[PDB]
Amino acid sequence: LRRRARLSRLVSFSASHRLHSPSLSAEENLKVFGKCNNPNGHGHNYKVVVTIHGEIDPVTGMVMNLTDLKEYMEEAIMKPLDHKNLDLDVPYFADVVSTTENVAVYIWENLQRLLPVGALYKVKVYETDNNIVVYKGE
Amino acid sequence: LRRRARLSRLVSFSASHRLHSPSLSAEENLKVFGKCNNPNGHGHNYKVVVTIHGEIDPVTGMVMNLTDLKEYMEEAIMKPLDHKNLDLDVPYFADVVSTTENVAVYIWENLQRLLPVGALYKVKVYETDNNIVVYKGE
Amino acid sequence: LRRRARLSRLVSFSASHRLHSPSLSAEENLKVFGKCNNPNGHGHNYKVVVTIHGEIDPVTGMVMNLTDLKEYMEEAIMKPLDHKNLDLDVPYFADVVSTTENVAVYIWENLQRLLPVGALYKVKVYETDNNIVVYKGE
Amino acid sequence: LRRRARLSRLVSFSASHRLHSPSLSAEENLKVFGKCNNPNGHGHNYKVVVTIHGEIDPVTGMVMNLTDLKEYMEEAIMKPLDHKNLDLDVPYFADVVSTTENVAVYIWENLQRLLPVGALYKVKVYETDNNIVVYKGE
Amino acid sequence: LRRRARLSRLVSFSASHRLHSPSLSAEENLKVFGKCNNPNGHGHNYKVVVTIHGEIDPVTGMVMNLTDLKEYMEEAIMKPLDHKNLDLDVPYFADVVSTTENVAVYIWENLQRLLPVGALYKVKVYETDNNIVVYKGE
Amino acid sequence: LRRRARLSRLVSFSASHRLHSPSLSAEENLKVFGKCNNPNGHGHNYKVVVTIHGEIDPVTGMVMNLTDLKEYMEEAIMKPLDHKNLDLDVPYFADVVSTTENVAVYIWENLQRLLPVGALYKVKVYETDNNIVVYKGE
Ligand SMILES: [Zn+2]
Ligand SMILES: [Zn+2]
Ligand SMILES: [Zn+2]
Ligand SMILES: [Zn+2]
Ligand SMILES: [Zn+2]
Ligand SMILES: [Zn+2]
Repeated sequence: LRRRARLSRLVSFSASHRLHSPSLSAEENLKVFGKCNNPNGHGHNYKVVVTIHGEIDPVTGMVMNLTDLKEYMEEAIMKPLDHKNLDLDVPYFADVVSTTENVAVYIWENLQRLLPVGALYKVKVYETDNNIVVYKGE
Repeated sequence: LRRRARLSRLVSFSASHRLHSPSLSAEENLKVFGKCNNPNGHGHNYKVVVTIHGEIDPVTGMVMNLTDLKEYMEEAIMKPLDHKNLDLDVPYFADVVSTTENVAVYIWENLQRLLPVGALYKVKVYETDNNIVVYKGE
Repeated sequence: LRRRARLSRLVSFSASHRLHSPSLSAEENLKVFGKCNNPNGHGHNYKVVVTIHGEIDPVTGMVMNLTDLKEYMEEAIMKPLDHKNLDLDVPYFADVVSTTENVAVYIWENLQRLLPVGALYKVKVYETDNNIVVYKGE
Repeated sequence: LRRRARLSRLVSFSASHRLHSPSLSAEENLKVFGKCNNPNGHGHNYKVVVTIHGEIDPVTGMVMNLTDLKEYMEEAIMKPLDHKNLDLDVPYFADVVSTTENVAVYIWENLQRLLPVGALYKVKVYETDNNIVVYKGE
Repeated sequence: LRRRARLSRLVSFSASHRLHSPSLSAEENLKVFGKCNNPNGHGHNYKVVVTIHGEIDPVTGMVMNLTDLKEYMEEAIMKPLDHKNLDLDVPYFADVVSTTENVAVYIWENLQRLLPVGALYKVKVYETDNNIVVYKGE
Repeated sequence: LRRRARLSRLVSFSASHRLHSPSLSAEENLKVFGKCNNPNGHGHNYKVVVTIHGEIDPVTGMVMNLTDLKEYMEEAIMKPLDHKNLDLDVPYFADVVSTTENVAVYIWENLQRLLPVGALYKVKVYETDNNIVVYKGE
């Protein structure tokens, strides 16, 4: 039997957003979201850690080739999200509140489509150094 | 079914302490604890990461409102622990050795009383950048 | 029943290496490993986090004594790995590709021999701030 | 703290149903469900194991008073399900195919409604001695 | 490495007991325990499944030699428990209510005493075919 | 998303074998295997529970079409194993001791070959009503 390990790669992207549910009154929104509801928005340098799991290849010594993982992350996170306004430049958030929880879910779905079956293990998103969301496909 | 995610918030506090079990001889104490047994104490800037888990709300997009989580952490960690001497200013450590393991347990119990049933998932305490304790209620 | 917690200690070491499987052609190697295949090698300041788990002792307040853990890590990581060339100075990598996955496995085995039965929980190795491998004995 | 254990109670109920999807043509239903699509139905003596988890109470030695668990199951399982025709007698299955999987889900939901938050651990349904479904709220 | 599997052995024993707490008045005991509080006791043919886990030995193909497992269970279960009156014949239950939960705990403890560190995985006790308790050392 | 559940199907097969290691002397084999080493063999009516896990399909209400699961098991279990002498009739056991543990492993492997990636969850093999092995791919 081959050994199994978890391989993680961290990436960063800068983006803008405003927390606001159109399904709530301007009064409720301001109450639920407060400062994050700033009409003109605000932004963050997000840090994303993507974890893959599998067998360590017996000849190559890798769970997955870093170049492949890099490329998957470029297409699934960097391309659609870097230097964008989440609520305005990405179709997905047209109906979904751009909380870090939903950013983590979005990234998970993107990667699921690109990655081999069962490779994805966890997506961790730091909206700030103190605000972190971990999504494991639950 | 709603999706479930883990929401973490990091906080910091400075405190003082001395590791010493009155249930041991001054000779044993010095042997078990060594430098941490310094009679006049020493101190640390502790970093605490508190993780909550639950469903991502369908309208709000949050596992829990950050303001509520912030407030819970203020009452359960900051208030009793920040700028205090653990063994002298907090009743709990009058009988318990103030190791990081017990600091993690203390914080867990405090939060359990304040948080909704089943929300708390993990308490991580960095006594130093190199010394970490994770308590999951086990 | 005693409470159980996870105790982690982080250590660092600098080492050199080159990724190259003798079981592949010079052409394949360069293709699989690319830059990491540099004939004269390259190097990293590796960060290793070792996690132990067990009961918090009722009198001492510790899952494990830090001095013992420190010493185990000195013998199992620092001694054989610090300021060494992985592929040339450590027997283990004479047949194994020195990927971070195999470095994590090596460290795990070393520690398993030194530690009490069932204490070891996880070995996390940062080859870089962005490249991390977690091995849990799977 | 207090030790935690799992308490299971087995219950059995008699019911009939017909596997049929209104989104599939008469021909697809036969092909997908075969004999289970028999127009007039068929039936089973379903066996259901409900597992609860919690701390063993220090004075009574119980995770849950069996009398309470029995009442819970009379309500969540026996009353709506026993000696009924699933597809016609229980509104839930009006728009849901009555597979063993959906019976398990239905039961899980009825139980979460009555039981203390966090108590329910698993629902196991034996449609026959050979076909079993386990639902754990995933 | 070597594959890991779980080995279970089922054993059965006959015993009597009475559910009664000396911390509850005669009236509370009746109310809490009902028929199980019958002054002269009642009994069960208890069925116990003991699960061990470990690596499949490469030469013998065994996780544990069944002969060793049988002896372990004769000692931990059959000798102290078979054909006994729980509350009167086993000192452990002198101060502990003999619920199925406590029988499982007792058995788990007796086994941890004899078995190799880390081997014991689960203890399942059927008091009746309908009342089951699973203890996993939590 | 879609709910996830586990589907199990039980199958039974008749077979004979002899526990014997060619790496052990005639005397060690008797000592290690006892009665199971009987030169002419012995046999069992093996019972096998195969557990699959996945999402409950939104239209059919199935985790897997039972017809597909039956065919899978006819192929992976019944055909190579039923009414056979394990050590002599199945090449796999030519060099592997036919313990229940190895039967479980063998079955797990045959199933992983046929089943969709990620579907197989557990293999449980009852050699007798008292000796059970569970393999989960570890
Ligand atoms: Zn924001
Ligand atoms: Zn200190
Ligand atoms: Zn490198
Ligand atoms: Zn049916
Ligand atoms: Zn009883
Ligand atoms: Zn046999």
